[PDB]
Amino acid sequence: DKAKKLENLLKLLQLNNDHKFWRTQPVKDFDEKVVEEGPIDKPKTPEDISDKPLPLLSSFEWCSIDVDNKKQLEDVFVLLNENYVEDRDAGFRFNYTKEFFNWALKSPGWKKDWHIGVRVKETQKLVAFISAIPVTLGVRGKQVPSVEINFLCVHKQLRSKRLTPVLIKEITRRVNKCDIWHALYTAGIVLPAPVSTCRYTHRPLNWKKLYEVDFTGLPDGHTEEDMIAENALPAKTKTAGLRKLKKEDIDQVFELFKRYQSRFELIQIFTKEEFEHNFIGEESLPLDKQVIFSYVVEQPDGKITDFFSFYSLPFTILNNTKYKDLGIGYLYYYATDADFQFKDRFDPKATKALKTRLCELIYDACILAKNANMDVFNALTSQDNTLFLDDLKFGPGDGFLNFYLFNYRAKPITGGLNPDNSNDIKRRSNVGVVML
Ligand SMILES: CCCCCCCCCCCCCC(=O)SCCNC(=O)CCNC(=O)[C@@H](O)C(C)(C)COP(=O)(O)OP(=O)(O)OC[C@H]1O[C@@H](n2cnc3c(N)ncnc32)[C@H](O)[C@@H]1OP(=O)(O)O
Ligand SMILES: O=C1/C(=C/c2cccc([N+](=O)[O-])c2O)SC(=S)N1Cc1ccccc1
Repeated sequence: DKAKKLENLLKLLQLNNDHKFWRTQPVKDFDEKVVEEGPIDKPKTPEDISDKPLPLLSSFEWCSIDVDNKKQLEDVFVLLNENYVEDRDAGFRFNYTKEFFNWALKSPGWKKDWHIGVRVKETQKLVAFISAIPVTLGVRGKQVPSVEINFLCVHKQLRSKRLTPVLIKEITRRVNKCDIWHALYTAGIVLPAPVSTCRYTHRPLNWKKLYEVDFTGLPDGHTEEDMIAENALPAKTKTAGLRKLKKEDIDQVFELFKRYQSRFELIQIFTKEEFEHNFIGEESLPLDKQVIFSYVVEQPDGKITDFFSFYSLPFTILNNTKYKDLGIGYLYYYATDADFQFKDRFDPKATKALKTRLCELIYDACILAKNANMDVFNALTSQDNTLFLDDLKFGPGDGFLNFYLFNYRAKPITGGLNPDNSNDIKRRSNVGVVML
């Protein structure tokens, strides 16, 4: 009742072109002011959770999807490509590729029984999918051993069946019996537990095509030409001593990364096993299939100054004769030392120093992205993005990531957003983890 008032205002600020499940879950309520951070449930142990499949309706069965298995992995990225978009007439479909899930679902500690799904009894048609992955989080100072949930899907025909809860309850059951009792999840929708909210953004890499596909618009009193001239990128990258990410660099970067990253209230703590895996893709993939692109700067001697990364996630375009596909390059994790010889992160000179470097690197991330035959480069106002987003012509994008923490309460973490939904250039963000 007094929880809905605060909720509506949250949806209202996220306005853009009752909850009888989470009601019964360990999630921070809207009106809940957190005095002390930590778990919500009384600490349980494996033996309190039964190993039995949760009752689905008639005609459905549970199923683990082995990623390594060609057959099953297809059933996943087929269900996703066709249903993971709300509107049928949108003009765009998601394009999850065998290369993508072999990167995103194959992380150190990945259990095949943790890549959950629902199939039909008679047909074997995969009509649901919610997977997870084991990680440790850095929820404001404390270390939280948890699991990242992503890629939730229910087949479009079976929407409003309250089957989502069941798919959560089950993935909760399967994780809990492994001595892992928390989670981090992100969604576009508003739910009881928002620890932070971030806004999406767009750097137009191929404006022409983006405008010819209805994915961006023409501003008033502006020529089509004017926009093409505005977003005109060069062909070659500018910052000296820049190259790709070899294995030889790993030990040097890993440190530089978590060193830089230990400034965000919420982070995912990396091990050199899951770090190599996240930032190096399959041995030899062609440019049109390659998933993750990581770049680094080697100082003449051999020192590593700064690194960045980004991942391709393409759309398939429908009703358009000229174009059949649209390339999207999402900004991922990055590090830099330009603000290391300073004592305060919010020091004016140290902010300038972090800025003019982040501007250099990300501008180059854009070029290298355009070169990777992508059409738009995406960012999140999370991390230290706010320093460059305005400058680098990253247009304001309608759409908000709401960050949630299952079975754990924490104070609001800056998400790079001012009261009125503008980029917070003075405070930036303490959100350091990037979800897909
Ligand atoms: C121990 C470790 C386990 C920890 C558990 C971690 C939490 C896991 C949480 C999952 C993290 C996902 C993170 C991602 O990957 S977000 C990605 C989800 N995908 C999309 O939005 C694109 C495709 N969309 C769909 O498939 C939708 O139609 C779905 C199936 C998602 C819901 O459409 P539908 O109309 O078929 O729903 P329903 O009738 O089955 O179920 C209704 C209930 O479900 C709640 N709902 C709906 N969508 C979401 C959502 N995205 N996160 C959390 N909750 C969601 C909703 O509030 C309602 O509950 P309540 O408001 O009445 O209470
Ligand atoms: O990029 C989009 C859309 C994204 C979107 C939508 C709903 C929920 C989530 N979410 O993460 O929970 C979304 O990311 S909707 C959309 S339309 N576009 C691109 C677009 C904008 C404008 C015209 C055409 C195409």
